[PDB]
Amino acid sequence: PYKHFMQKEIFEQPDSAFNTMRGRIDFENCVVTLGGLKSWLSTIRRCRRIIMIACGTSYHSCLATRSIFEELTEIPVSVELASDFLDRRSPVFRDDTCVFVSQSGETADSILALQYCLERGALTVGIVNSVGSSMSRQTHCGVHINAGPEIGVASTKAYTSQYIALVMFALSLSNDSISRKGRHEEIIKGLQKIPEQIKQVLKLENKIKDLCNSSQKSLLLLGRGYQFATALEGALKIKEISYMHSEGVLAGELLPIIAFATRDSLFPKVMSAIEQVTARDGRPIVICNEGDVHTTLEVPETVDCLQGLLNVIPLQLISYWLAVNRGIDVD
Amino acid sequence: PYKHFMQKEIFEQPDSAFNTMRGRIDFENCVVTLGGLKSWLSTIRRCRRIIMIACGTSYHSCLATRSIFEELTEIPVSVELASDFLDRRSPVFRDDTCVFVSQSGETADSILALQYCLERGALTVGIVNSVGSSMSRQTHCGVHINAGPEIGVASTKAYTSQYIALVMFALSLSNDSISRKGRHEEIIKGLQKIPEQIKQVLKLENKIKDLCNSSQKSLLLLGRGYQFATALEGALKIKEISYMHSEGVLAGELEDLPIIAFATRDSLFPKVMSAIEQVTARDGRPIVICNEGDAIISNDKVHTTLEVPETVDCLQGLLNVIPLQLISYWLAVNRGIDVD
Amino acid sequence: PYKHFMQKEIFEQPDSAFNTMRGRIDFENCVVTLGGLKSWLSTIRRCRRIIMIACGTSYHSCLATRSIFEELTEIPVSVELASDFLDRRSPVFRDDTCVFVSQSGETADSILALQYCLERGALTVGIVNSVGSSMSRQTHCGVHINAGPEIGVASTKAYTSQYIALVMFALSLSNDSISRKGRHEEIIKGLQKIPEQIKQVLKLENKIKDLCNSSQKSLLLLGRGYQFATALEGALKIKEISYMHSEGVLAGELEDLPIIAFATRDSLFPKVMSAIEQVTARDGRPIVICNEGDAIISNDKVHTTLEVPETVDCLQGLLNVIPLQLISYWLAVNRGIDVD
Amino acid sequence: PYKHFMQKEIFEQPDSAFNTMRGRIDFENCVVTLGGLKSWLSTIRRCRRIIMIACGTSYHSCLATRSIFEELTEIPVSVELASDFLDRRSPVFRDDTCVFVSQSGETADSILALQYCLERGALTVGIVNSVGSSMSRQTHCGVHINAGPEIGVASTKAYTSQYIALVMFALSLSNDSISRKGRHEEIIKGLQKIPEQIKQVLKLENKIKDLCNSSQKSLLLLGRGYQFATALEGALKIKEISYMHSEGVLAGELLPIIAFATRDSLFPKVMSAIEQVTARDGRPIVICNEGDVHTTLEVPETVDCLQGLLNVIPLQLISYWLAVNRGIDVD
Ligand SMILES: O=P(O)(O)OC[C@H]1O[C@H](O)[C@H](O)[C@@H](O)[C@@H]1O
Ligand SMILES: O=P(O)(O)OC[C@H]1O[C@H](O)[C@H](O)[C@@H](O)[C@@H]1O
Ligand SMILES: O=P(O)(O)OC[C@H]1O[C@H](O)[C@H](O)[C@@H](O)[C@@H]1O
Ligand SMILES: O=P(O)(O)OC[C@H]1O[C@H](O)[C@H](O)[C@@H](O)[C@@H]1O
Ligand SMILES: [Cl-]
Ligand SMILES: [Cl-]
Ligand SMILES: [Cl-]
Ligand SMILES: [Cl-]
Repeated sequence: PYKHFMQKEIFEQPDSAFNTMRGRIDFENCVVTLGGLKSWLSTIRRCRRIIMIACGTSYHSCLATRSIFEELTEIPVSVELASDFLDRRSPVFRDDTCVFVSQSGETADSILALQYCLERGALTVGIVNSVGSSMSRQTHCGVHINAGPEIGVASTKAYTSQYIALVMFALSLSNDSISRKGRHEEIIKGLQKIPEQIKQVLKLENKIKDLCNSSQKSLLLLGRGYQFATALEGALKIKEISYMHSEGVLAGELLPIIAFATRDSLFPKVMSAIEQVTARDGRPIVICNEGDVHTTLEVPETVDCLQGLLNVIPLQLISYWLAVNRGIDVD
Repeated sequence: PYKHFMQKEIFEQPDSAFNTMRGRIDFENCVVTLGGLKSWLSTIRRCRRIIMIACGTSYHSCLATRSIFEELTEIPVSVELASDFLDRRSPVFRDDTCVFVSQSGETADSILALQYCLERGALTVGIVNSVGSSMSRQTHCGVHINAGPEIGVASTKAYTSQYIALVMFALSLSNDSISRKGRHEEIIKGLQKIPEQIKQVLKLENKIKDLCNSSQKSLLLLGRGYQFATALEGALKIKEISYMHSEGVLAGELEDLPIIAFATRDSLFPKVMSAIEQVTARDGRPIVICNEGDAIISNDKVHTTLEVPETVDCLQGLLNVIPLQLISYWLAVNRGIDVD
Repeated sequence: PYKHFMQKEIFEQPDSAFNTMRGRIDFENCVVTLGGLKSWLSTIRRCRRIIMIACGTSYHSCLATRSIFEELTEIPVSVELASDFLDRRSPVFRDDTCVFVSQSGETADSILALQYCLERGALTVGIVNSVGSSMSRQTHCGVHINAGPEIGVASTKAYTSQYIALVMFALSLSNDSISRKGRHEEIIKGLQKIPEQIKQVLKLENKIKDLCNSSQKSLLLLGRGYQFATALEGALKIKEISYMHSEGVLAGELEDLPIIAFATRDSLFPKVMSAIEQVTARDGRPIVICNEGDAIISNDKVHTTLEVPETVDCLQGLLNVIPLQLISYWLAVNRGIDVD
Repeated sequence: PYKHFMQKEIFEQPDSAFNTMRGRIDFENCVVTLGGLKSWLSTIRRCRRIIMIACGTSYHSCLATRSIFEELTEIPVSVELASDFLDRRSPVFRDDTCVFVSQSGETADSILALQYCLERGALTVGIVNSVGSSMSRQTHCGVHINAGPEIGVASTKAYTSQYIALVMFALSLSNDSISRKGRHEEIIKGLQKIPEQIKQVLKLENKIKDLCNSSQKSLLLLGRGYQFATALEGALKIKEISYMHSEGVLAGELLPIIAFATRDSLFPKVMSAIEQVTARDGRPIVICNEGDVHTTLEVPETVDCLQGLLNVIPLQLISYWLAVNRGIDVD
């Protein structure tokens, strides 16, 4: 029913999303349960800093979750791209926890970093889609993102799944706080919804195809805060997928312009950023939540730290359709 | 005797830079004296981590030094964007040390963060040029890069001085390590060489002029390693000053316009090489900033080459950046635009 | 209606104790409110370690709670002697939290340490009874056990209140843990039972009197576990008040005099048992402080038995200690000595 | 030439002392080199706290060195008696380093703690006299105190050796500081001397025997600060060895009275403590350094943190001679 293995597994995303969660997340009393680390959480809760080492899309899932990780656990969280992390030979110690987010679980510069980390005493955690990958083997432990065999060039379904995992992670770390308890369920009750919210984004597919007639070599993702990671990812996409040139940037430190203005990332600074383009007159594309010279794509409103999950879909849909329109093997 | 103020203060650098070190560093016996911190140092030494909070160019000085703070001190160092950091509401604590870096001292978002960090118990440090700045009042302690009064519309000299500052900051903290004195005296000496070395790069002004006639709409700077800050820096200079578009990218990550490329020996990796290959293979001419006497392109291919002195790796950025100011200035002149 | 002030304030305890908790703890919904710390708490939570600095009896309240602070908070807790700590010049830092415990607030060595810790950047907390005390001024924050004005020559009520204090201190810090609410509500409830339970022990005054006629020159108190603070406490009471000699020892470590022995169920280990055996085997009579209804000695052997209510383990010490005050008082009376 | 295996190896102490040091300590440029941890120091220098778990004499070596350890490394150092440490079930984590000082390397409550520690994630370090003892086996690493087979009931030679090891340890941790560099050599140059300084204490042996005619069931060790550990050890001795009753206590928080008044531990508080007994009139025994109703035993003056090493010898000598005079198997 879909002409590309990239396209099916963009739509796979309602399921891939829930598979990520099934069993591990308990929605009625709110207990997330990652047996993958039942053995090491104790240690992590009490650890110096958590360092995120990842690549391509996996790097963007780290950005996208950093924010909520940190709030949820109060720990120095930081996100390092493995290629770089190596060049810089960051010092790392025994108190440190090193979380590696992989789809493949085979990425070279990751594995290198993993080794470096390992031989340097740090504790290691894999966040891997793949079964019995290298990473899987060498890590002290780590979650299996439990998505479904990814088979398109692009890390489409993988992304959102990782994102969810990463969250479930942050929750399970932080599961012994009465003060967070409120915000714990919120997110969880909201996670339950995420999968069907995914389907309702996949209806804009029609309006998105539509939008692919006025576009021409370029595109800018205009994000801030939570929806920053989404901007950069959307950017990675267009490039990686459509062999056009996108560049995600942070709203207004300052011509087809995607600008996320979902409520979770609606700053005056994003505001004036758009207001500033509307006066220039080039039609920007405004992603945001139902009921708010341009065009605007709706996305149902979720708990802000899950908001990134939805907003990225239109991004995949566009990028896919930008490569259909150019007759390119998307697989 | 220059046509713009901003052009002036670029050549102010082999001087602003000297004064930034002047009397704060001893070259005979290789120690570094930063008065302001004098009563907070051993404190900063024993601390959990360092968050550097900054804006525009100040963010980049922090990036360029980030690698080296870590190296010297082994304190975890995070570089943060003033505006952004705030939006996140990152949890901050007593054990924390928050270096605030400003040329001005009055940047709005920088301040709310200084207040924020202050509100939450953290130790606050202020690295500024400006005198009386809101910052330097409310910061627990701090330093004045002390480079002069900047009259150009963006941070040229300030960047480099800030840089220098941050580095002496990084040296101060690591002064009690015997297995470092080697690379300490490595760094401090090469520091002393900096200003004159700036001068050989300023001579490179002519070549840079002529380049601007073969460059227009958007520019790719390319960097990895130490020179990955300078990439986003030139990207910013170009972006702000010359009112073109630019973007620095991490090299070897993944039609026919300019390509600045940094192949100084601190930042030469295979991926920086491949980076070039495919560009020289798409038969397009890059501009290769790199050390005097370097066959970076099998020379049969067309490409300019800007030529820079070779210094201590973590210092190189201070040089690599000048040609990119010089570039970002003349383009703005050529484009008619008043660089003040 | 008592013959000495000190005797008075012992029976003041089921009251001084109530006031120490009074309005600072909610029994319906099991949370604990300590005003003073209110703006320093989440800070104390995220901190490296806790050094408790104290003298005489105040040192012992800190010991008795040390086990339980750790348990509740998982912050590393070190108990230190004011005088000694100073002599060592222990290195202290910003991340540090230094609980100073005083009944008086003006103990000389306690102060120099508060200054010392202050001089060196550490967070300083003041747990005192006294109002206006030098301490409570200069401490960053702190609490008043708020137990009353102590007119006896040594710390009876104060100890127990201090204790209580420290515990509520320990509860406050661990209030945000869901896997603790169980033992929290365990502790807070048993706290509410404390004062009356004091009363059953004060009834034990008669028995204690008669004991003093079968006891003289030097006394061995014996303890391990929770009750190892109470050991050195009675050792001190006896030492100071009754002007005998005493010494508490950790039980089961390795001619014919008195032996106090604590066999309450918090502090019952094999080594506490063997401890007894060999003493009951040397055919000498111990005095076994322990819970009502306990065959601690196969009863055929001669030995008194003081009888104490059974409470939450970390609280037990508050009870076990009274009989030892009662002892240390009457001996001093009998010995003629003016206990004020 | 000595009538007891306890007595020989009290005198063995010049040699046992230097054997502890040979090769590992380099006296001319001042490098202490413990290959036993060449593999873990990196980690220890950077670790949360160091916890000392020991027994009998081994506990007292920890006290005796705590002081200089802490000054030399600035780390939370703490000394826990294993029996207790267990009862209290102290929480302990991955950042933590746990140093176990054993002569035997077989002590039960130690081994237990070691296990506890281990199964709780902490890093473990043995400080063991014995070759291939249990401790030896289970530790991440640890020094071999390299004394000589101890064969008397008492931990005589063992003590001082441990003490030295413990120091060499603290040094090697702290070996990368320019500010300490001064105080580093001082101690080292002073360590060189320690062994012969030992011999000159062993001449008081004559005067000590002598002193064992006025003594009678008791004895108090009166120490403060550095010489506190020595007081408690001297106390352990008399009891353990002579089946008399000693009780080491800290100077003056207030009748044959040993009071250490070596220069390293000469406080006004020790002062008034003695001055206070001289007025009572009972002849106290004053240990101190050559040239300063009582009796007084000389002990050459060493670098204060090594001072404890000497002062303990007269203590052994007395305790030995208190058990010769009572016709007790000292072996
Ligand atoms: O997602 P992996 O398997 O860890 O690899 C990371 C990245 O590796 C490369 O950068 C690819 O271009 C991406 O598809 C991918 O995001
Ligand atoms: O923090 P400072 O000293 O005011 O300067 C840093 C930046 O401040 C602002 O954010 C400017 O827009 C930037 O162009 C500038 O580089
Ligand atoms: O610290 P505080 O409140 O003055 O009281 C503790 C001790 O202070 C002094 O050191 C007294 O000599 C002790 O007997 C007393 O117990
Ligand atoms: O010194 P070890 O072998 O670790 O055992 C510790 C102690 O064990 C017991 O307590 C002995 O009585 C002592 O001889 C010894 O000091
Ligand atoms: Cl899992
Ligand atoms: Cl300065
Ligand atoms: Cl209060
Ligand atoms: Cl060794």
